[PDB]
Amino acid sequence: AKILCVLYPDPVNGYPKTYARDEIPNITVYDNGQTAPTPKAIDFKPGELLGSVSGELGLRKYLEGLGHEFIVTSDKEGPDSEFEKHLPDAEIIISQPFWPAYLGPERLAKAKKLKLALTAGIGSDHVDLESAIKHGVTVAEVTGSNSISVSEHAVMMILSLVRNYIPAHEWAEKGGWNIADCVERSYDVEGMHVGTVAAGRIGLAILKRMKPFDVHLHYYARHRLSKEEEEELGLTFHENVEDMVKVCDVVTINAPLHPETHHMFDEAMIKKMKRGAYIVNTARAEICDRDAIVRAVESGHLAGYAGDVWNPQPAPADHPWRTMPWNGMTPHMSGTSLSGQARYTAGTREILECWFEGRPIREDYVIVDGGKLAGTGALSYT
Amino acid sequence: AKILCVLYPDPVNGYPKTYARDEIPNITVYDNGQTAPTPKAIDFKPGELLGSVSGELGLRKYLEGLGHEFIVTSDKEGPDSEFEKHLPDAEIIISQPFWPAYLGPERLAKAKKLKLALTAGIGSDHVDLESAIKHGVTVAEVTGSNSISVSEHAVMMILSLVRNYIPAHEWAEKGGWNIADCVERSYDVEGMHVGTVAAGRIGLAILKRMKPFDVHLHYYARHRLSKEEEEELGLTFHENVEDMVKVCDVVTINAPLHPETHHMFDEAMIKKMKRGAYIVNTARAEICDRDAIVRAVESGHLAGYAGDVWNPQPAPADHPWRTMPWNGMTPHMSGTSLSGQARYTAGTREILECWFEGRPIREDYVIVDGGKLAGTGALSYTVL
Ligand SMILES: NC(=O)c1ccc[n+]([C@@H]2O[C@H](COP(=O)([O-])OP(=O)(O)OC[C@H]3O[C@@H](n4cnc5c(N)ncnc54)[C@H](OP(=O)(O)O)[C@@H]3O)[C@@H](O)[C@H]2O)c1
Ligand SMILES: NC(=O)c1ccc[n+]([C@@H]2O[C@H](COP(=O)([O-])OP(=O)(O)OC[C@H]3O[C@@H](n4cnc5c(N)ncnc54)[C@H](OP(=O)(O)O)[C@@H]3O)[C@@H](O)[C@H]2O)c1
Repeated sequence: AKILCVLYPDPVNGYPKTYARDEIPNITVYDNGQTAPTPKAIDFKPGELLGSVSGELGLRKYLEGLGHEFIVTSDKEGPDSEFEKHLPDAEIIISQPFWPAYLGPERLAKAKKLKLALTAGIGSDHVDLESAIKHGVTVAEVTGSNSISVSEHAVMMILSLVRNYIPAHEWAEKGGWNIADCVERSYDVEGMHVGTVAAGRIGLAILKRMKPFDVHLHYYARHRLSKEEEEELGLTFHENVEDMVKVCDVVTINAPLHPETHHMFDEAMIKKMKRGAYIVNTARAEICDRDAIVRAVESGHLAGYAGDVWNPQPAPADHPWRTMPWNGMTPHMSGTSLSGQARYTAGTREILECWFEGRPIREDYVIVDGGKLAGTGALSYT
Repeated sequence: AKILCVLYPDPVNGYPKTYARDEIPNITVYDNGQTAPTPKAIDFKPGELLGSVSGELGLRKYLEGLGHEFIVTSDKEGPDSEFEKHLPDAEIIISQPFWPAYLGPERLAKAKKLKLALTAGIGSDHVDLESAIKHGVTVAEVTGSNSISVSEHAVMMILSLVRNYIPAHEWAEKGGWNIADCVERSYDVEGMHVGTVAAGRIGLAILKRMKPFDVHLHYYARHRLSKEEEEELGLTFHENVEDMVKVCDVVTINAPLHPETHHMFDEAMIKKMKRGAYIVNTARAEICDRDAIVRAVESGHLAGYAGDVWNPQPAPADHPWRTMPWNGMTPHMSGTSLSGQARYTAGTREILECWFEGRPIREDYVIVDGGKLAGTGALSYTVL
């Protein structure tokens, strides 16, 4: 059928001629024991840029290797768009969260022939998980691929906030020194209290990583961890997120976006956070109330917020977070480092393979199949 | 005795009335057993700006109860310096490496009653230690004080380079998205080889901190860590740094500045390093040929460099490290975060007590005493 794939604009220097490196580490196995994607053939050197229009997830050889139709495009907005154009007769839709072709109920209505909305990466929140059920449609996402990538992003975005990196940097770039104005905001993270919403692949990664920084490790999930996990890391479990946000000076959000978590960090929850506390949100923007976050920083109740997730995506030029005080922001770039691109593209292939050769699709990669939250969907999403 | 303490400009918008936090952790022990400072008292709230002029490290009430004179300036360049002015009769001098009072042989010649050249923080390399040995002077830093501050500042820098943070936070501020532009240089550190040049308090810190990133861990040093530490961290020692930099995707430099480390990283050394390697230097700038860094950087042989330390500090505005491609530089700062100031301005104090009281100064604190390298200094530093 028509496979349709929404990928991001190429670099403004055009698709990369050469890269900064000759290769990247080979990664085969994850922490919880899960294996890295296992496609039979890949048609790209890992470490290459697969996630833009030109990269095309190195898929064009395999898909027009059964002479299927394979369209690629960054144009994805409103009903005149290239995406909206090819949408109705498409059977497999592929997009990445970094550049998400959203699939609400009406965009689901128009897609007459859609059988598999396939998230290249993690978090299928851009997809109306209910509607999907109504139309029998199947939804799968490359679970694990880029969780370690994100974890590195978060930790980094923590130290950048607590130590006030970006600003001090902003000085030295423009000729200055200004030490004194640098370290008025600069605290060690050491012996602070730090809190992960969720302790899934990311939240557990982040914890394992902050532990050697001699901080006191707290966390909310809906089920506890093992004892030997909780002891080896030396955690402090919290039933309420309320509970946790009172004691923690740093909170990392690391939970999926579904209606439980919608606006969890609204002005409501911001109350109980300690003055000068910090939020790293690498999970999904809509877990925070945008206009709440802003104020609590402007107000000064929050020392800082940083994150790579926004809403919508792209976020509008005028999105307050961008310019907001002490923002440690980036575009949505953690899941799609070259290192992680390697894995979610593989998986993207793997998942197409089993679908095209009739064979099954890993439990782990499946969010929705056959009208119910199955596999990862059942444990993580609502 | 006259005391002569050199501090740095207060914030352009005045010494601050309030700070966005109301307390900081209570660090009392260190990861080697060593105790934190043990002063008798303080004249500051742990977590106020102390290394600023107006901070006076909470001393101006101690020294004058004891009835000694206390000078404080951020003017130390030229002959004009208020510093060189009070230098001669200065019985005790204190500076912080962030705004260091450089004590060349000229200055140590023209200092006539100095008995104690004291480093606020760590890093007594703004001082000729030979001049200090001959002039019979005693020298000390606050060993431990801010080792952990730095160890974090590095790691953040490692991640920041390897993932292309600033470039991409630039794109955030300038209302773009341009993902391909962010990630075309962005990598995960997971899997890479990382090496620290020294494996001191700091270098060791970094090793422990980096370990759970599943990187491979290399290090050079003149002596080795123990069998226990080399096991639990999966450390690879090298006997030539040349052999370390060859395999390492990332090098952090955590060595003192002294003759063996001066321009360790020349163009010769830098050459050996992998294509697209990264350096982090949260130690002392002059361990790398400033000029050769920039060559390597521009030529895409080194994918980046990051560090707070420079030479000189403070530094020219057209220092090419400020503008070179893909830098992750801060002004000298890692060690004078507020959390660490509260420790070096307590060591600062504790030692002044051990001088006027006439008790042994803590051997860990001591660089030069008795006309020779001793303490930290005997194990860490060296002289021609
Ligand atoms: N580039 C990026 O920024 C990027 C990349 C990848 C992923 N992400 C986001 O991060 C999310 C986390 O993925 P992951 O790597 O952690 O995989 P995961 O193993 O599926 O983690 C999800 C975790 O969320 C917990 N959870 C679900 N609903 C919750 C709720 N209402 N409150 C608290 N915890 C809840 C689940 O445990 P319980 O069921 O026991 O609560 C589970 O441990 C993804 O879904 C995605 O939205 C962002
Ligand atoms: N703001 C900042 O960025 C900041 C803050 C504080 C300190 N620093 C710098 O970091 C330095 C590290 O000292 P520290 O107090 O962190 O810990 P430390 O224990 O004082 O550091 C000394 C370590 O460096 C090693 N070392 C000494 N000379 C060496 C050489 N020539 N080649 C290789 N290794 C050598 C020593 O081991 P061996 O005996 O085996 O050589 C020892 O492991 C300070 O002296 C200072 O220069 C920077």
